[PDB]
Amino acid sequence: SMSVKKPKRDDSKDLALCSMILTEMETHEDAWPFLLPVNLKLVPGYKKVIKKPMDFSTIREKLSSGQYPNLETFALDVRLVFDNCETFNEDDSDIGRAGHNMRKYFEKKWTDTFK
Repeated sequence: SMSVKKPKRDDSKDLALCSMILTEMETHEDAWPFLLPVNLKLVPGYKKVIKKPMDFSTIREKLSSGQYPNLETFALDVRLVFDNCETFNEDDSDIGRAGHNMRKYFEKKWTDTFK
């Protein structure tokens, strides 16, 4: 509360560390469905169904330009990519499997880097 603060957790390396995680996600072999924004002209249903599209290139640009206020907003956008994928794709599809694999990969790197 006012004039009562928990001890200051060191967040000065968070930007660098989120960038490293994001590089690892970008270079994973199963990243290909997620590298670029879904083409809303070419994919029927996407625009109406997926209210907040998100992709790794968009996260990279937001990261690079100070548009994440803290590491939790960064994780929310990463998780959005996989939540969108599960909304639109069957589990038993190449893309659906890719999304599960990537979410797992991310969540481990997240735990190991920060928790």
